[PDB]
Amino acid sequence: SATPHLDAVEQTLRQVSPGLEGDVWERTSGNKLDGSAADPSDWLLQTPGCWGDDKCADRVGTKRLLAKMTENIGNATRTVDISTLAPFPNGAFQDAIVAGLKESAAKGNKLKVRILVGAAPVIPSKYRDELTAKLGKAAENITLNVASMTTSKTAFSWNHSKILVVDGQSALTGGINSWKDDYLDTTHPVSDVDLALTGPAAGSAGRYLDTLWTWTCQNKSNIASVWFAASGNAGCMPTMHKDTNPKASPATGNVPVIAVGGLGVGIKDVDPKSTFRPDLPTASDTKCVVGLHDNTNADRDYDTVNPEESALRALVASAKGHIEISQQDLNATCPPLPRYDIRLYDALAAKMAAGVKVRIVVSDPANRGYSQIKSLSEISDTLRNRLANITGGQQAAKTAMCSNLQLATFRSSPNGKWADGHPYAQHHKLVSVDSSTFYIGSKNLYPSWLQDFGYIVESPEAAKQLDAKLLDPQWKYSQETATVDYARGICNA
Ligand SMILES: *P(O)(O)(O)OC[C@@H](COC(=O)CCC)OC(=O)CCC
Repeated sequence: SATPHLDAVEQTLRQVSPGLEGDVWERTSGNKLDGSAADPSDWLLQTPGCWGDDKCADRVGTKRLLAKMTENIGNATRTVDISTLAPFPNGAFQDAIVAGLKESAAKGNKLKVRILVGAAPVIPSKYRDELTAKLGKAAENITLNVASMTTSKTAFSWNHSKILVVDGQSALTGGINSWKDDYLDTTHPVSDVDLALTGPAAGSAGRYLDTLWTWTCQNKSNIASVWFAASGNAGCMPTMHKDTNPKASPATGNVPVIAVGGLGVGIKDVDPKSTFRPDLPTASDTKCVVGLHDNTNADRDYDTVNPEESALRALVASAKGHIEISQQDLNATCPPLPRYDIRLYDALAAKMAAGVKVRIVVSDPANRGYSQIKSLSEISDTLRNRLANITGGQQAAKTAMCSNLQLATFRSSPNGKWADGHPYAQHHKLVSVDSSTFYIGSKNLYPSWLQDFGYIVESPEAAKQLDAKLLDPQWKYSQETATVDYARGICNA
């Protein structure tokens, strides 16, 4: 096959969540990574994009991100569909949205617009009002829905997806919250990444948002769950995408993609079509407390409505050669979450045991918002213990780990910290395998029970672009913090 990695992932998803195929996950063909003619890699919307400079003077990544948001929105003829994590977009993120809506309205277009945020159980009516004011005359052309939502207080579940879909044709998604203080007006900007694509896979994002809004609209009268606000006398629009855009978006290229999300907890309890029978592993050091119900490691029905967890574990399991992971964290704070995803660590262990190389770059523990560990040993100890189950013991585990692991914290320049003295915060949710297939989205690899979304793309060209523009510069600067680095014989773990 031309797509051995997506083929494997797809086969897993059809066993895990068959009743969600089309809505919460979907394989499509005919997509394009949406880069410029001058710089074809600039579909990769990294931020800040200031490699080598501890002052972050020339933020070529931020500039391109904000420009691309406005470009895509400004090309709208029918719909604009946005999700993110609260707070609502502010600063130049909000400026970019407003500029795009005005651009589209001046071209004579009448738009439907949804903006959904997940929140701890902010104020939609105020954001609607702020936006309507800033739109000016353009607001005459726009039907707006704005909502904040919480799906489960006790499982800590709410939207965490960060999506911008225009006309079902273009989509930007990734880890980037639209938070000016963390990303923009700061001399220690968070490092993160979105991608830009067009094609049928953008339609997949639209159908995922219809799923979230269908729940949101159904619960709009429940005060503990949803705060909703619309323009004019407009109603809640649960199926804006299905109602307004083609069931299949137009093809724009030849890139194959799996779109995959999750429903968290409190939307749907199980996929009743699923006959998934997982082999669930055991461990004594993930569930820190006996009271905790562990959805990540011990709830079959949870997996069936959260295909993304399985998709990420299958993407790791597909690797023949090498895996690069860039995350805020691999481990979560317990309670209320378990410390780690056993199956994911077991998948990484299986790969190292077979000589497949694994690089994990996480955020510096000095950030502990943007870190949940005290030391890289909380990751290496765990990988070692899981390797021990399949290599015959602790010594042979340590050897397999030291021979096949790169483990480090993130820097973007020679300096251990930004020049203002703040540690580098990293927030990517990135996995790449074999210079071939990669995930960019909102789903963290640490235990998390939220609504999330992302794309798995099988395109060696784009993955090599990803290498050049992001992973290579990352490892250039980050390798100096490594506790384990097989490429240099370092093994301080
Ligand atoms: P993400 O990867 O930073 O954008 O968020 C995951 C993170 C924070 O979620 C929140 O909602 C923080 C409150 C606004 O992890 C959690 O889910 C912890 C929840 C407090």
